[PDB]
Amino acid sequence: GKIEEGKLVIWINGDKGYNGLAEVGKKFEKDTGIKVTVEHPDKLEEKFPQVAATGDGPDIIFWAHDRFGGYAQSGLLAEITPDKAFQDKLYPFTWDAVRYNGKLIAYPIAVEALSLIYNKDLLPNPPKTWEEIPALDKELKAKGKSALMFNLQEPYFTWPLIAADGGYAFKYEYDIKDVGVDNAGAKAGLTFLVDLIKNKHMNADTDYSIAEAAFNKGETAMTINGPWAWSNIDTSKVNYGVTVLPTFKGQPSKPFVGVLSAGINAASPNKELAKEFLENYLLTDEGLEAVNKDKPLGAVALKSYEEELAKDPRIAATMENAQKGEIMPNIPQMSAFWYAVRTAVINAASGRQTVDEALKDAQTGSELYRQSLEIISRYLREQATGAADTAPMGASGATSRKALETLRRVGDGVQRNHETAFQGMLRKLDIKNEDDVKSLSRVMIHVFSDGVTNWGRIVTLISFGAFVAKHLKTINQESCIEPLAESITDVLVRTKRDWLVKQRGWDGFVEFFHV
Ligand SMILES: COc1nn(C)cc1C(=O)N[S@@]1(=O)=NC(=O)c2ccc3c(c2)N(C[C@@H]2CCO[C@H]2[C@](CN2CCN4CCOC[C@@H]4C2)(OC)/C(F)=C/C[C@H](C)C1)C[C@@]1(CCCc2cc(Cl)ccc21)CO3
Ligand SMILES: OC[C@H]1O[C@H](O[C@H]2[C@H](O)[C@@H](O)[C@@H](O)O[C@@H]2CO)[C@H](O)[C@@H](O)[C@@H]1O
Ligand SMILES: [Cl-]
Ligand SMILES: [Cl-]
Repeated sequence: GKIEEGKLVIWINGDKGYNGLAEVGKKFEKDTGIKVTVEHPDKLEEKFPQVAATGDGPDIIFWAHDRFGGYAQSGLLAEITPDKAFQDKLYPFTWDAVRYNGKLIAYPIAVEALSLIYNKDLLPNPPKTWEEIPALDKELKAKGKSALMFNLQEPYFTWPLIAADGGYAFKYEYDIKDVGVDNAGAKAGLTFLVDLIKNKHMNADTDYSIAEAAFNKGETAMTINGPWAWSNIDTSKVNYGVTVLPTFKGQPSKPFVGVLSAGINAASPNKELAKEFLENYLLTDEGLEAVNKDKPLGAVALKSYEEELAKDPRIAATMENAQKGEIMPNIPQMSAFWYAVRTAVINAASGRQTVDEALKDAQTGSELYRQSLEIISRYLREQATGAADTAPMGASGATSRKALETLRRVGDGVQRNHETAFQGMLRKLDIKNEDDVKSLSRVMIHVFSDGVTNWGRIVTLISFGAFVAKHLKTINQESCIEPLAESITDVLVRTKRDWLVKQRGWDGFVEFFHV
């Protein structure tokens, strides 16, 4: 498609102050004559990369900063270049959340962290620990109430508990190879949650709407939610407090902290209008107030307005929880991490998998991109140069090593046996440079991904990749090999994610072709 020139289309999630944002849109229109349309489509964070890839979608996309590195890596976002005067009006750490490969890829809006929200008329003093919640629920059940209800369908809400005793996404000291999804800490956290469900203190089917309705109707004493939820609680007239999340095994719950951010679509012909809107209408005291009055933003990036908002105890509590938590990475692998952990929590909560089974799969899913890249990059580069990479494999190194040696055996068999067809494709594709390499993804998707899924055809995908890498070296295009490896890996892990996790990833590969 093609984005329409001379207006702005904005996407923002359905839990945010989109009516307030439209009010800012109307102010923009009054000055400029430019119509601003605000939409809140379902699953917009999944829809955006799909539609933006074809040159379509909104001019401006709002989401937490974690999704934006993936969008930027895919070429879907315009670089943001505000002047010093504007940059200095927002907190430096908020700009850090929207920096990717040394470039700003969005405007930061507000800092979001989950807090414990409690009904003061049911629980005058909230529990300091997760461990006391079962007993509290038993006490409340005798009054026809429950202790706690929160969204169990999105791992964002369960993550603070998983991370408490030592669960982590990607180690920070980031070591992207070091994933902490199936360690003792993560298992302890998720087992506690599953035990709450087993003991009928929570229901595995509880989602955002169910938890919100139960808290706002006075049926449950506590919920876990962000600043955006406070408006509906205000309307309900529940006498509520916002406080520090309970501890688990004596340690703070560690929410993953988000920075609501606004990115500009790389395909937009309205980039100057978008910049003007965001800098001089939205990111002002009046603009943010308009949004905040609809649904609270949390701790805003704009220093001048945050000085007012920081006096609110609910914002103090938000920032207390934020400081105990961690700012989310914006690495492209966050989407896969979230999908992996989402499935794990849901499956463990429903009883479809045990906690061990669930987190094992989540670990495999979260490691999949980087492990696949290590194997594929190494094979392509050693095939092209004739010499192996001496660098340590790192995390899950036996698997990588054994997958690579398996690939050497089976892949060299494919290349030899199918040399003529490989030569025919190589010449027909006519790959000369980094631009021609960029075009191969669509062809790989059409030929590899649409065909039957098995380890044989995965070996062909990679082996032809090695054949191309050899050619690139020969023609003094050795710099194209790593981009090629990244492209093959993306195609493999994106299109065959679910199948790969079912095989136990590269351990399945090694087993399948064992001599
Ligand atoms: C017991 O059985 C086996 N054990 N083991 C170990 C393997 C098999 C086995 O049977 N495997 S197999 O089923 N595999 C495929 O079909 C297959 C799988 C993945 C592929 C892939 C194919 N692709 C086309 C191939 C390349 C050579 O000619 C292709 C061919 C033959 N076709 C026939 C149709 N014609 C139409 C006109 O243009 C030429 C084209 C050539 O694909 C069917 C082929 F030879 C496959 C041989 C495999 C061994 C069969 C390469 C692609 C698309 C091109 C771009 C591109 C770029 C990179 Cl970097 C990387 C990859 C690619 C995607 O990856
Ligand atoms: O549940 C995984 C999900 O978590 C975060 O999404 C949050 C978002 O940051 C909040 O603004 C609010 O909308 O709640 C969401 C959870 O439903 C991540 O930002 C997101 O990428 C991830 O998929
Ligand atoms: Cl128009
Ligand atoms: Cl899949």
